[PDB]
Amino acid sequence: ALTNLVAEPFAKLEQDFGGSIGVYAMDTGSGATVSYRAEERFPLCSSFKGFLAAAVLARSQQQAGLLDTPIRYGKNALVPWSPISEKYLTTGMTVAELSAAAVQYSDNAAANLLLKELGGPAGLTAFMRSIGDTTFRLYTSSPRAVTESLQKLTLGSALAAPQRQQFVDWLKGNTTGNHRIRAAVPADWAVGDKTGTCGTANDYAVVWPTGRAPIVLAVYTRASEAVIAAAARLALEGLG
Repeated sequence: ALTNLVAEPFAKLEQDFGGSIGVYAMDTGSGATVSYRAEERFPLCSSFKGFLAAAVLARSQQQAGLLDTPIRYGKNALVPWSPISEKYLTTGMTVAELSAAAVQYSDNAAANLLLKELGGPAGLTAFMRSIGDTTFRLYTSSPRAVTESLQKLTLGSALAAPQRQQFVDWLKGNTTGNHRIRAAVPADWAVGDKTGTCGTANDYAVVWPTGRAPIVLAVYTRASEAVIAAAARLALEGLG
């Protein structure tokens, strides 16, 4: 149990960038929890878009045909960061494609649309309460709560086999988070992550070591990409 001697280098890291750093990790094959400020309030930034597609995936189970439903655009929902939204403007875009755009590219326009067809911002709160997350609020959560929530959706039995593995394949394809937890792992390890761009940043991921049990973790900061990567290495090695 190296969880007592990891608090020293973590405090070294968070005192070299100014603000605070919250980190939680969990071992599926044992249960080792490397915790450090993992139960503090941390801004979610653009990381809610990972759970937004998860709520959308849960809707499509008892609402067949939901993901192939397309949406047309105008301009009352067009906002900055529109990599795939404005690229497929008048051609429309399905809900499934709308979710793959908001996760794998942090599309701020596609996230606004999926929020509407969920009941608004509180619609995402209802989904997180439905699985067990009691720390989710309007957007704050603890690095531990982000870990258990992501654990249930991608690994645990919370999303059905089609929608669960679809969620995993949606995180595996995320592009904005290579300079963070993706860089802090052996390249041969499969990784699926979601980032948060606000300065203050964060990243939660699931790591698949070659022939070993997978690991869920969350690194949250507030004042920075190499800082999250470094904090990831600390939590990964900290699991004795």
